[PDB]
Amino acid sequence: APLAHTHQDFQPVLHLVALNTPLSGGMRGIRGADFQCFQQARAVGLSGTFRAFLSSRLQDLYSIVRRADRGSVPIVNLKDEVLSPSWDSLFSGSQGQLQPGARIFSFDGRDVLRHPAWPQKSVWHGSDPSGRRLMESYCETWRTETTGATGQASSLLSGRLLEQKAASCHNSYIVLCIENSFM
Ligand SMILES: [Zn+2]
Ligand SMILES: [Zn+2]
Repeated sequence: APLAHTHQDFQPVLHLVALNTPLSGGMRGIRGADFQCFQQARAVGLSGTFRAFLSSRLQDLYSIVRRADRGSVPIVNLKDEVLSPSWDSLFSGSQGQLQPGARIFSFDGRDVLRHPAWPQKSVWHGSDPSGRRLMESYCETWRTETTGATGQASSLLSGRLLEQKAASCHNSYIVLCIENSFM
């Protein structure tokens, strides 16, 4: 079964972990995506609060992490490898540029880029490079997988989380979960 991640606490960090399955724009709303993050996190023994890395109605992706934890707290993957020095650095205009060589793991320990369970190496986000929501491009608040509606997404092969591609909601992409505060 999935092995648990037991974080040796030292200094505050926030984990960025991918869901175990890709999802389409029809996620049953943000409530739907957040619940899967919460469930999969607990399954590997994490105690923090995980929320989907997505913008929603009246909610900018940028304000997902608690104010106090935004400017300094390092972002690390499941294996506690650093992806970013802080939350704010992703919204610096770098388009969420990750550390060269970095890798994103699912809650169950798989490298999303290397594993075939994720056919499409793209991440949904519904936001601009500032982390502001795109009301015209977030699959109607992640409630539809119809070909006609779009959701802003990013190619992971690029190394950046916030690239600006408007993709058809009828697509199976990677969805990330971010620990919203350190405790
Ligand atoms: Zn096992
Ligand atoms: Zn850890």
